[PDB]
Amino acid sequence: MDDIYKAAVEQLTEEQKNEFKAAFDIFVLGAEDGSISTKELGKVMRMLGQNPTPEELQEMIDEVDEDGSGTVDFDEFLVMMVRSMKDDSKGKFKRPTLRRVRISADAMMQALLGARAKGHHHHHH
Ligand SMILES: O=C(O)CCCCCCNS(=O)(=O)c1cccc2c(Cl)cccc12
Ligand SMILES: [Ca+2]
Repeated sequence: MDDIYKAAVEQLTEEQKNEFKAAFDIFVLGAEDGSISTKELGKVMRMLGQNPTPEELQEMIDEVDEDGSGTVDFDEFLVMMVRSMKDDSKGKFKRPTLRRVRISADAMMQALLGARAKGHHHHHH
């Protein structure tokens, strides 16, 4: 649980955080615990056209699930937003090439919110 990102979460205004909060629920949409797990993570991942396996999804979850809970709650997910928000291009490794390869937060959230902010009508199945 990075403290710098922790502050980032608190930094997000009520409105900005609200939008991010919506994305959080989307990942766990239908989650009994409400925590974003590999299963709750892949669901949204598929929404963006991603088809990551649960076993591999665990790595993505761990990205923000430093607690080893296996699930990224609101705070854990919110960190993800700040993780790529303040991270222009830095990682523990992930080899060379677009040092980021992070779930396109831009469109990612757009899919969860179904286009919340004018523009396209929404989405089409
Ligand atoms: O061409 C390929 O085979 C790669 C397919 C693309 C999959 C990579 C994205 N995987 S991901 O689950 O969307 C993901 C990546 C990085 C950080 C994350 C955090 Cl902090 C939270 C939740 C998910 C995160
Ligand atoms: Ca956790």
